Amino acid sequence: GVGISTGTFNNQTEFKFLENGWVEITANSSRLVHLNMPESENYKRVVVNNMDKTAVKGNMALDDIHVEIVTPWSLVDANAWGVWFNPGDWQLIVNTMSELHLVSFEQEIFNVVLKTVSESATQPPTKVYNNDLTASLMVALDSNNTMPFTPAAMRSETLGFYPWKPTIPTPWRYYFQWDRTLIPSHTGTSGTPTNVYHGTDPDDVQFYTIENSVPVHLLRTGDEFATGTFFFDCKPCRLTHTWQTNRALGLPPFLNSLPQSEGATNFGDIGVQQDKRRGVTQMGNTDYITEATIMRPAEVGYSAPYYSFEASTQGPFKTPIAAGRGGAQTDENQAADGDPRYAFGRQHGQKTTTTGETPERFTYIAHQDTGRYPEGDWIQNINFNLPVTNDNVLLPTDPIGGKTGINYTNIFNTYGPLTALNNVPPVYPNGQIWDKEFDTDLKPRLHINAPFVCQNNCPGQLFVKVAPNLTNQYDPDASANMSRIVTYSDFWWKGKLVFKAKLRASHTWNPIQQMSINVDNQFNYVPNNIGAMKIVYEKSQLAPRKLY
Amino acid sequence: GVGISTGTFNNQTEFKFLENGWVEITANSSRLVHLNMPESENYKRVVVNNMDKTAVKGNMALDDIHVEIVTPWSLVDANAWGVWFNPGDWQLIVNTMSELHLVSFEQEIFNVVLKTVSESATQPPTKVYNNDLTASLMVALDSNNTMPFTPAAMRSETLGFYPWKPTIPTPWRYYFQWDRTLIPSHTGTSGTPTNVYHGTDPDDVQFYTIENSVPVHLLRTGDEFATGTFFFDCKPCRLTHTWQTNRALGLPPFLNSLPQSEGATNFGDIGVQQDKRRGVTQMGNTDYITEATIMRPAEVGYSAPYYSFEASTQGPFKTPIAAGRGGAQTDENQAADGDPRYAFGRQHGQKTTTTGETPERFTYIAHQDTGRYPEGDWIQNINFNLPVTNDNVLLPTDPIGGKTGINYTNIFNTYGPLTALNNVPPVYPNGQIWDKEFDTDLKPRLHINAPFVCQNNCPGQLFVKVAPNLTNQYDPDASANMSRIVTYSDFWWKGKLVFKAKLRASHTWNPIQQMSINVDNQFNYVPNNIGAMKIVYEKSQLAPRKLY
Amino acid sequence: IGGKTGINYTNIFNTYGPLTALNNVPPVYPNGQIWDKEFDTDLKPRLHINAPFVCQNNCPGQLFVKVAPNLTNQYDPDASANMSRIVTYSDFWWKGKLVF
Amino acid sequence: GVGISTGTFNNQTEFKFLENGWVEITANSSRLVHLNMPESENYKRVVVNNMDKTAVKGNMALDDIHVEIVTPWSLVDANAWGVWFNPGDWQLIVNTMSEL
Amino acid sequence: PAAMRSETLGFYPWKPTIPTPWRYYFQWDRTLIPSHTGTSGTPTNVYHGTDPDDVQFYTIENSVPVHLLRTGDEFATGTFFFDCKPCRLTHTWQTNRALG
Amino acid sequence: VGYSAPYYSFEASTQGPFKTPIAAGRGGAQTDENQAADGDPRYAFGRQHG
Amino acid sequence: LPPFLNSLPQSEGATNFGDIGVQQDKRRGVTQMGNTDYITEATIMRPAE
Ligand SMILES: [Ca+2]
Ligand SMILES: [Ca+2]
Ligand SMILES: [Ca+2]
Ligand SMILES: [Ca+2]
Ligand SMILES: [Ca+2]
Repeated sequence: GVGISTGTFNNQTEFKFLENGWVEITANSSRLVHLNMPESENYKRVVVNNMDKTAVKGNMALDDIHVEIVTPWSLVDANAWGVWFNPGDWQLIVNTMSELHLVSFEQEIFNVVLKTVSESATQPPTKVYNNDLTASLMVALDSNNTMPFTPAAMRSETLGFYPWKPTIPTPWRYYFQWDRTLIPSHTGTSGTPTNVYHGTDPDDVQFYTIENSVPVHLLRTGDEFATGTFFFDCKPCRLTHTWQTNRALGLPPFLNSLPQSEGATNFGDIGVQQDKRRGVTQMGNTDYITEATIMRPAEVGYSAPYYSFEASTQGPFKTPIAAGRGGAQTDENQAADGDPRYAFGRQHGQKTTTTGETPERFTYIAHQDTGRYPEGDWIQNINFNLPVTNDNVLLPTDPIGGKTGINYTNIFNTYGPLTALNNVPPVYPNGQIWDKEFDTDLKPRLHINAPFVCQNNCPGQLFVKVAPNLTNQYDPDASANMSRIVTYSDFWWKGKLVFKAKLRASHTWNPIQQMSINVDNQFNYVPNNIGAMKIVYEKSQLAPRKLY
Repeated sequence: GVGISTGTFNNQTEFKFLENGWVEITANSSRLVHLNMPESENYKRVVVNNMDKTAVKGNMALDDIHVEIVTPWSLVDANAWGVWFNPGDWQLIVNTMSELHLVSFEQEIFNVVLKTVSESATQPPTKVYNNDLTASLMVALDSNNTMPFTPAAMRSETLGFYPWKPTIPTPWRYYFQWDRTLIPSHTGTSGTPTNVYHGTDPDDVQFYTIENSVPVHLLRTGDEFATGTFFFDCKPCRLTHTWQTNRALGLPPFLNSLPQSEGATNFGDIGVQQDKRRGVTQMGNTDYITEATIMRPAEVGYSAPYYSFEASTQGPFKTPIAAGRGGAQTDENQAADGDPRYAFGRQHGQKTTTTGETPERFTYIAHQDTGRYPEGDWIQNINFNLPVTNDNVLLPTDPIGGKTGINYTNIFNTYGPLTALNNVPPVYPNGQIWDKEFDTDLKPRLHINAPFVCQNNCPGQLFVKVAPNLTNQYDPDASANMSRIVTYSDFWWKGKLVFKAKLRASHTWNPIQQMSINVDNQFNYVPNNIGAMKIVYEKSQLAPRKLY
Repeated sequence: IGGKTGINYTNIFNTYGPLTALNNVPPVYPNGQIWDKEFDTDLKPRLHINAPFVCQNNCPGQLFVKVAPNLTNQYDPDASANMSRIVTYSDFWWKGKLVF
Repeated sequence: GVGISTGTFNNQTEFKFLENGWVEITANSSRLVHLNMPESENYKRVVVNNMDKTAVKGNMALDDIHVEIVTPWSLVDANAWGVWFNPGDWQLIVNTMSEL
Repeated sequence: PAAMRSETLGFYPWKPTIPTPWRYYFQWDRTLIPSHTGTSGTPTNVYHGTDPDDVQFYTIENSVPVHLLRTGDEFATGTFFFDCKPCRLTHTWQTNRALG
Repeated sequence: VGYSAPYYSFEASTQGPFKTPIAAGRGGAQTDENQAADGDPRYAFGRQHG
Repeated sequence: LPPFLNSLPQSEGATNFGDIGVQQDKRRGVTQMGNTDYITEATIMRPAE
């Protein structure tokens, strides 16, 4: 069955409006995937050790040592917003929907092709491509999620974002266990710290093979493969942001004195002595009821140690932070509430005609005011007693450990039973969409990498690979490296991701932040005279929501 | 029945999504109307003659002479976009709908109040307001459209645009017939032209009375009045604009030479001698097939005389133009394709805290490229024969009538059996919504004032008036002026205007013009520290549409 | 800590973890709030510090009251002024029923 | 309809005992509310800035700057224990109930 | 929540009360750097204003149907049902030192 | 049972500084507190509410 | 997804390492560090912690 197609290209996003303001978004994405023969046919256990870098005192954070199993299989990952929606669709969703529901996912492989390269070793010399009709492409869909979960978006290795531009999958590899020690130090530290990779703990070894745990399918041109329809189990993702802070929760103080003339100088006045006011407070000493002192239900947001690194059996790792805005606009603390920074290129944004190999990037800065501005933090001695005396105040300025560039905010953590928090907002187009939950007894309240964490079950991973096209000479009983015909494959991938949205309703007199084409962004949405493209990142939760 | 309310306030806009991308927009608008006793109780036939102005040679266009019947009735007009939608709703409609259908209209008057002013003529002296419970408000709804149609939007006299700000109706008046002569002249004209108002032609007299042709209703506090539901008969209004011109219709010439390197200098080249090309043309002489010479199906747009005034029995009037863009952006000809200019204030936009009495205004400039740029026009002698010789070219520069500031474009008119044209686009918020068709045997292809022209039938006009609150002294047999108690009324008006929209679909790779809040417009959508408001005009058909 | 005399580790300290057992805020008579609307964040807080009852999926809506504009015979929309209106005030009885 | 009342005053707390030691507390609260005309009829967007206080080094905690929308509406809030129970009821609940 | 600022209805059945003028937070960017009495220079105390992408002007008239009541009229809410966890009226005294 | 959290900690974000909330009860003798440490609430009111 | 190794070992030996083959400031990927352009195994983004 060579002369018949086995599939259809479809990259349309359908918006189906239902009853009561609910829409059913059907994002169709098709892509032509190009796939090469594995450079090797065996699994390799490789160690990566860049001690040359960590050898330099004060370079701990640049540690890359790990051990990974290198498989002869490739992963077809489509878990990233850019694969399903273009700037247009996205603007539609973000400007009018109030919440998003991830419903189901299904993919299929069709119109498979396998060619053989022949070196017409004459003159230049030449190269001749031919069809190997009876050759097969191997396909394995790990439904049971036996294999380790490895999101390609984490390393900008998902399918590309352009319907009219071929793409490729990524060689699949996964972490193996290993013990590693690396002691912190600074430029002036003495002696040689302790930078040792101890190896692997036998009680943590887990060598996985696809061949042994997932049925594999062989497809020839005539064949096709389709996944079933997987249904997610995730909480809805909101498309609105909160702006309220503790300072803006509840009943404002009653102004006894109101401005009588226009002018951004004419303020209103509470009109009551800060120690002669009524209200509630959690400060049993003073009688000062102040906007920064009065009681509030709980606490929106929280403080966590910044540029903290922790260490365990495998080595050091940065301490993650779940947090939004908190601070002026061109007045951040990227570190404090962890604004994510995305590095990618060409195939996932970055102008296409770009040269060199320096990735493009951006630091996403959410609209939700749930972050913190450390410099504003301070601490006072129980006696209160203002103006506070230097001996009774710890400030983001006073040093810690005699260190000049470290202070309590750095060590600080105000997470507790009163912490109100929100989930990570979606990041177009470089963000991951869904993520598999940790199989720990107690799970995390959220994941920092994706807004959708399928709990009870997630779509399995799809592995692809060109099956061994051997030559007439092959001897198992001789390490050699099995000479095999240079074969490559081309197939089309088609996926269908279904969402369920809820149309928003206005509730204020005033208009609202809406995504829109300007005379400034204009050319970020259209190709140029050479056909170069790029996909600029966009914000998602533009639109306020009352928090309390 | 004085202690019971007879109505409900509702100013919500409901968007109900149906099957197949059709939405049903229900715009609810409520308003508190304040109404005063008529200054007179009789109809007056008044003549307006500003000959003092037209006396000055060269001031013909400033002619205001007319005759009108002044009625003791007031008109409650709500026919203007600003009454039904706020910036928010409007942004929603304009950014996502592709077409609009005007479905039905219904209004109602409730919670009527009538008070009596008493001058406590003591010291300052004082004023005392009292309720005249048994007094009546007169209401007349001209269902049959017996009365002359008089759109208040034409003179910025519709109900106000703010739900939380009381409004008032306009004294109703209508044109009476009259013969008037005014001969054109210029500063240097000699003698005294001819500026004569001849009066009225008995065969054109039509004195209308509401009392004689429309049943009138008397409402006391306990009463209420509601219109039925009127259903319109109008063509759908489109919310997209065309950009194609004759120069961009059909198959472009095939470029034999394409640019080989980036750069807005590297052009492509047709590659064929303009007199050696194949194609069709309407120029039987030359063999020049040129982008400006090749044939096109018909003609988008048309040329019409600009700053033309015509005259008939009543006097002079400007010749109307139905036309869009046509020309660069900051490169118009406001006159040529008649861009409308709206003058209004306070109650219908204009910052509320504004002083003085100079109206606010703007000239609406549509996105549809259906206008003309005269300077580009020219005319050639039949022989063609280029480069064209001055003696065979009439240019927008050569004079006409020996006049230096007049040329053929000024006199020009290229309307014909091949003219393709579009209807007037909606103008928020100062634009009129629907308009009653002319009862002429042959009707106009469009109206320049509103996008919706109810043909077979339109909602009738609503007239309101305080009924005569007489005093104990009244003598019919004595002209006097009937002394009557100073009475005024307050009532609530509620209307419901139902539209039917169609959701748009993207069909291009590129994004699209969308309405949106900027750091520049921001404060045009929110009140200030004094509570001042204003409603900035917006465009409607932002979004391209293929014309051919 | 930080060479500061009035600051020490307890001040910076945080021992919250996967083994923390905790209770909710206790009711405070008579000045305490009774119920509170939950934060609409993806991940919510284990408790609210202000009330012992946090209605999650839904809470009673807020009740807003206001005297409607009692205008005088003189009112002109087209003039910022400040709309002179009759001095009016209102008195009404409120009755609520809270079932535990 | 001016000469007819439209409601009843009730500020009784009813304790209804059921089967298996469960009681159903019905707290009734009635109140006469007095309400004045708004000082203004428009919404105002006002900024509050007490820099004069935060200007003084070491006074960070006394920061009050914020922006609020001032509405011509009033809120009728009853969410606070004191509105529903008196010392007596409260003593009853607190001394004998184990959960609410 | 008005309880946050002691602005709920009053606590005495036999004493008239009043509601509170409703107001709500608007978005704004503000910087204030910590300092102590002996800090040098002038820290950084700046109110940058509002971020357009966080603006949300709410109006009651535009989002909630309003009712007009005259003496003859009355208004009643429906019965709202809460969804909250039970609140306990007992306290724990055990500490880690007294477990087991 | 219970946990330790930074006391008289202020954090900052887009809007400005705010005190870090604490969810905690007793812990310590009677006339032997640390009002700050486990955040005992303080209520200010008057006339109409006490 | 581990970084793609442009340079792989060609002979056995626990010394023969593979090499990413791209300048740490010339790589593509995502990061939560809005300042630098350094995408590093200890710097690149991860879902959570
Ligand atoms: Ca930040
Ligand atoms: Ca023009
Ligand atoms: Ca144009
Ligand atoms: Ca903000
Ligand atoms: Ca304590």
